[PDB]
This record gives sequence, structure tokens and C-alpha cells, in this order.
Amino acid sequence: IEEGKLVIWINGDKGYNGLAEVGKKFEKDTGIKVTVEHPDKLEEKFPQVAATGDGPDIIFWAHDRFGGYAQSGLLAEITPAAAFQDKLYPFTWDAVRYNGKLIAYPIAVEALSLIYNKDLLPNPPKTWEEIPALDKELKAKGKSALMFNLQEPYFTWPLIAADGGYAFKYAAGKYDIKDVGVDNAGAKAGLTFLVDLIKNKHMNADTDYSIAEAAFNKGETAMTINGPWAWSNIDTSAVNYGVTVLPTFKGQPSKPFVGVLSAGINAASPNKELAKEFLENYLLTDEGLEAVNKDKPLGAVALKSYEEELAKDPRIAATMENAQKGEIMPNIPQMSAFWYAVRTAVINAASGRQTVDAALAAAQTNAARAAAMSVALASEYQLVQNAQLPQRWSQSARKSLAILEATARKEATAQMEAAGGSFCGQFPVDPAFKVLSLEYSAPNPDIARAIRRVDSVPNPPLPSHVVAIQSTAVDADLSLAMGVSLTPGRHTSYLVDARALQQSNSAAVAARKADGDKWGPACDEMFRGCRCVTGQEVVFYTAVKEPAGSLFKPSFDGPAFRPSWGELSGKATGVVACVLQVPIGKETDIICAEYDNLVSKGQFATVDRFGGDHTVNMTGNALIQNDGKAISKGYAVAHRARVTSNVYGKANDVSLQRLAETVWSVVEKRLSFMPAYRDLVITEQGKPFMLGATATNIISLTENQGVMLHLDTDDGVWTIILWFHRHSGIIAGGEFVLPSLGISFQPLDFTIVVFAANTIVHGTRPLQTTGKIIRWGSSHFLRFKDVNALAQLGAAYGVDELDAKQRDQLEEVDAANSKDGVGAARRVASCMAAERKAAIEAQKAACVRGVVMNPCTGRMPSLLFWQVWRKP
DNA sequence: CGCGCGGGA
DNA sequence: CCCGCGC
Ligand SMILES: [Fe+2]
Repeated sequence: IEEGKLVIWINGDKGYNGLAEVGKKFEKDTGIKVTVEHPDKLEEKFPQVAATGDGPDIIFWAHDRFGGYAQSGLLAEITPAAAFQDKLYPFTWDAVRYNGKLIAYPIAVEALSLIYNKDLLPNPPKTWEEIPALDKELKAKGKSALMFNLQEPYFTWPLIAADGGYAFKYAAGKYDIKDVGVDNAGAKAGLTFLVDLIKNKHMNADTDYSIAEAAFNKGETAMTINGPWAWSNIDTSAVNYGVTVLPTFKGQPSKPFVGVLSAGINAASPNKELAKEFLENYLLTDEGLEAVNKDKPLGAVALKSYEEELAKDPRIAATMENAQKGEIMPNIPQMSAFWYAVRTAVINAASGRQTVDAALAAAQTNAARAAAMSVALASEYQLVQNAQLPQRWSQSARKSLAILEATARKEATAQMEAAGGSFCGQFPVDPAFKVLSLEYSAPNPDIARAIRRVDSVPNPPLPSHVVAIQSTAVDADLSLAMGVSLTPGRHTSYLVDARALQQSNSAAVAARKADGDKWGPACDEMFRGCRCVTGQEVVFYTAVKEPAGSLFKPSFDGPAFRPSWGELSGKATGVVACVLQVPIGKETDIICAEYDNLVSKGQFATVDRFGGDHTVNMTGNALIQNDGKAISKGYAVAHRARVTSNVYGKANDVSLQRLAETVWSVVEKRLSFMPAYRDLVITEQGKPFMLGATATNIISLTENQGVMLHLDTDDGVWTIILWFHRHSGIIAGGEFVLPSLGISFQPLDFTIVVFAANTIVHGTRPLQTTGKIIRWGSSHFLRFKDVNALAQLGAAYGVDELDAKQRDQLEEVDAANSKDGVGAARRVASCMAAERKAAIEAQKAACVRGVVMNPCTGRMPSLLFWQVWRKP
């Protein structure tokens, strides 16, 4: 977020052009440009981006999400004068309080109303109790009294809550998540009346949003229940309609949930007073709100002065009436526990699968349990983010390791003297040069060997935010504190300022976008500034300066070591990237052999990534839910091979585990933090769906492919990429590029990079080849959605039962196809999918997890094992 | 192989 | 919409 400016995020279904006009008028009076954007997946995008201290200055969303944001410290406290607060209705301010603090400005107010056909029903009923008799009349006329969405409890809750239901008890400025109001007599009475309506055929238990909307807008039912978003559609129809107070139940008003569109201020915003002034003096005025409202209607409004104007529309007046008789929707993330439990209870009670009493008894206890576990997982997440490696660092160990490293440097120097230079395998390594193309030979059936630098330029210098560590003492400090043990005397360590790293990340994605999401001139310009580390073994540590926001979340209350280097004091270090050079031998034989076995046996699924950026082959423990009949680990070819093999059903599973474990073993010898990361993030329920004793569940494979610069947001904390070559020839380009670290390299005999793929922008330049040479690239990574879904399937059916279910589902689908054709087989699979989906959601509702994940971002931590350094 | 159908959200 | 799947 740039100082002296305002950027606003607001959903696409809003009046952003009108809002942009208010910005226009604001820029005119102040000189401060206001840019209005409507990103996709806005509800998810804001907490993900603001968690890194970036994103908009102002966010527009339903107030209920803003309590979760406040828990995460994403929002600035709002400080309106009492004179300003008087201009908005008092209950709208209650909607934007968290822990006694105002956290947003209310804008608009929405709630469900009763919508009725004036021609079928000139005087709509005041009571729910009237509706049975009224439906008898209209049934005689070939019509019905009432149709509304019965599938979503947002819609049925106003009746259920009328006589006493509630979500969480509110008291002393806080919701008590132990106190759920789902199982009291009021709730029971309301749901009973609802199910009696279905029991007496006045409503259909299958009625959903689309069925009700179509029936009301076609003149077939006299009433529906909907919000202001539905008025447009009714306005295109022939129906003469009104909007009024919801019916009472037992003389009490129906209690719809109230949603308040609100404007929050990013805690990481340099422009908080500019934001406050724009919101208080430009938007929250009649002129302001009208400009927005003319673009797309706001519905009811929080500003008393404009609401008095709008309320001349009786539909708006009714909205505010229903809203004032309703309950503000609780603004805490545990509402998800509430929603799932009540949705289940209403569906079961409407289908007779449970009595009303059993349905609500179980929703009550289930919602409370899920909300409690939700809290417990949030606190556990803080422990994993702040976890520390087993301590091997000390001042004595530092110094001894510094001696051994200094000895190894002399020995490597002497060995370089005796050989005439530095070599990685057979490849001559000279850091004075950048390796732009190079030759490989294939003298035998082993892997092709990198032999000769072909095209080069002088090697660009390191960027200024990246520093090679010269001191063996500092080398030993970081090695012992971070669980990195690179080849003695034959590696280079680097320190990278965390703030510049983040700026450079953003510049790299800016360049990729400007190029049209490809390697074009802007990405090339950055590549020309990257320093080649081809043939080197290196590690990059980032240093986060103690806040006296950010992408990185070190705990500066954790234990502190004394650095030999004074400049680390007041900072935390983490490992962002490491490049290894694996000596060809037994391990490389095993790995290459498994790739060959899996290719020959057709076990890779071929997919396209990033539109048509490149082609990628995948294997591993996927769960492809797009495949309706998938109910076990692996791609569809893997499911099939277990049944169709006439030798050994698990053969490809053995191959995959050896492949992941062998790559993992090679990496773990150098990076002892890797098994610590595995042990920390993989749950007991996730472990059977990893590949062996690793943090890998998915493995990719690419053949002479470039890849645009990007981040892998849905993967683990660290990712492993390797390359190996087949056949001889010359490759130009194809470098792996880490532009925010300012480095690139050509993979040689068997280069491996281990890096934080969710937070370091990276990519592979396109390549050109001469001869038959093939560069095979492969990522081993954690794709957490698959392990979560599989862990959930495991909890629902039993881990070992998945193969049996998978075999049965394959057989039942083949049978249908062979008997009744392709369309029948697709119908069997769709049925399987909905059965699978229901089971997964139930386990997901029970907080069953394969991996630990950030509750705020829905992703894995940006880094782990931060080490604080302090030198008094 | 292409392009259909498909799930989840 | 997308590091699937099957006609
Ligand atoms: Fe990647």
C-alpha cells in the first residue's frame, strides 16, 4: 500500500463505479487518488494478503467476517467522534464492535423480508399460524401460499429463532461459544411448525433457492422469503409484489439474521487518517451514498439521513423493520460450526431422518463441540508457528564447527589447486561467468553428464539486499541454529533482508503480469540482473528485523542466541532456499529408475497448469474429487492399477514411496530441519496419505518445460525440485530463477533446490535444445487439500477400507457403462460424488485434518523454525 | 490427442 | 476455474 494514496476493495456485485465517483470527488478536493478494485474471491483474498501487511487501505464486506479479521489484527481501530456516530443508527455500530473496539464503518443493512403477490394475496398474513388455512384456499385455486429456500438455515432461521432460538449467547461485549441456543423450547417450537408445514403438504422439503424464486416470479406461489438482492429479478417479471414484515410466530416477530456491509481500515495502512476522512466526510453522506446507490442499489442504509430518503420505498422500510426485529449475525469464525450443525438438523427434521427434538439436540452438542475444537486448533497453530528446532547451537559448538569448516575450506582450496579449477561432477565451475547454455554427454546408460559451458556472460553481481557470508563463525551460527549442514568447505551461505525480499517478490510478479503471464521482456530484464550459482551448493537465510506488517511471522518472544555477528542482533533468521548438488551414485540411480518405471507403466496423469503455460505430469497420493468415483489415494490410473494388475496390487505404491523417501533422504542429510517440519505439520490422520515418512504427497514431472514466475500458495512450507538429464546435446536457457533472491542456475548432473515455494517467487525460463537432450524436472511437494480430504475420508470409512470401496466403485461404474451406456455410468459416479462429499463435509465439520493450517489464511505457515538473535 | 463432462464452491 | 478423466 503506497503512502499518499487510497486503494479500496469491494465486491463485484456492488456499486463500485459509484464508489469510484466518490473517490473522484475526493481526489478533486484533496489531490489524493482513490483506486477502487473488485478482486475475485474477495472474502478469502483480503485475510491472505493483509496477513502479509499488504492489500487495500479499505475493505468492504459483510460485518460478520470482520471479527475474524480483528482476531488476526488485520484491522485498524476506528475512532469516530460522538457527533459522527450519532448520524448512523446505534445498532449498526454494535455490528462493528470487537472486544469493545469499533473496527469498521457501517454502510448498508440487509435482512430477509416477506415478499407477496398483490394479485393472489392483497393482504398478506401477519402470523405464521395463518399460513396453513391460507394455503388451503390457494391450493383450491391451483396455487400455493408460500415457497422459500428450505435448504439453507439462513432462510429458515427467522422462524426457528422467533420464540427463542439463538446462535451464541452475547454478554459483556462478547459471544460465549459454549452457549448455543439451538436446543431450547423456542427453537423446537419454530422448527416443529416448519416441519408440520411440510407434514401437511403446505411446503415441499426439497424446495431450494432456484425453485422458490422461479415459482414466485412465475405467479405460482403467493409468498416467498428473500432479501433485497432478489428484487431486480422480480422487477423483470409480470408479478405485482410487495415486501413487508415477516409473519409473527406465537406473537413474536421472526428474527432474521442482519448483515451490515461495512468498511474496515487495514492495520498495515499508512493512510488511516486519509481513510477516516474519506469515509466520514465523502462516502457516509447523502451525496456519497446516493452516488453508490445509483450504480447498484444499497438496500437499507446505516446513515439515518439517507435511510429516511430511501425508506420512502416501502421495500426498504420493510427491510429495516425486519432488520431491527432480527439478530445481528455474530462476527466470529465459529459461526461455521453453527451453520453446518443447523443445516444438518433442518435437513434431517424436514426429511424425517430425525425428529425435531433429536435433530436440535444433536445440532446443539455438535455446534458447541466444533466451536470448542476450532478455538483449540487456533491456539495449537500458534505453537507450530513458534516452534523451535532441537537445540544444537551453543558458543562452544559454534566455535568447534567454525574450526572444522575452516579446515574443510583449506582442503577444498588445495584440491582446487591440484585439479586446475572447481568442478561440479565433470562440469567446470567458474563464478566469474553466467552459464547461458551448456552441453551434456551421454557416454553410457546412466544419466547424461554436464560437461561444458557453451554460451556465457560475465556473472552479474549479487543484488544489494543479498550478502554472501564470509565468516566461518557466522556460517556455524546459522548452520547449528537452522538445521543446515552443507558440504564442509564447499558451500556459500547468504543473508537476505526480509523487507527487500518482499519488495522483490512483488516486483517479480509485477513483471510477469506486465509480460502477459509469460517470460517476456520484463521477466528477461530481471533475469539479466540475476547472479548465476550454477554448480554451487548454497543456502539463503532471510533476516527479519524486530518490529520496534510482514510476510514472515517470527516470534520475537522466543529464545534468543548470541550471534558472533553483531548485525544479526535484533533479528530472526529462517531458511528460504537451499541448492544441493547430489553426487551421482546409488541414490541418483534409485530416483531416476523410479521415474522411468512410473513413466513406462503409464502412472503419470498429464495435466496443464496456469492455463497453457506448460504441460505437467502428476503422480502421488492425490484425491481428484472432480472424478466422482474417486474415493482413495492416487490419480485414476493408480486406482485402476491396484485392481487390474495380475502380479502385485501395491507395486506402484511401493515405487512412489521409494521415490519420495529416497529424495527425502538425500535432502535430509543436508537439511535436518526437514524431518522436524514433517513431524510438526502432518497430523496422525494425514500420515497414511503422505508418500512414506516424508512431507511429500504429490510429485510432478516435466520434459524440457519452462514455467512462468509464480508462487505455489496451496502447497507446504518447503518444496523440493530436482532435475536430471537423458541423451546428449546442448540446452540454452531453461534456468531456474529465484528473482527475489537475485539468483539463477542451470541444473547439472543432479541439482536439487529446497525452498519456500509459497513465499519465494520462482520459475523456469523457456529452453531451446540441440540434439536429443531431455531435461526432466520434478517437484516433490505437499498439496494439503488432498491430504485433508483423504484424512477426512479415512476418518469416515477407515483408512484400509478405501481400497475396497475404490474397487467396488470402479466395478459398479464399469457395470453400468457395460449395461446401460456412458450416460448411466456418469450418473452412478455423480451419486458416488455426493455420497463422498457428504462424508467429507461431516468429517471436516468435526475438524478432522491431515495437516496443520493457518486458521486465518487457510494456508500453511510462510516459514518455520525462526531463530531470534540478540547481542547485548 | 481433442474436447466432451465433471466436482467443488 | 482448474498441477482431471474418459469417450
Ligand atoms: Fe512452483
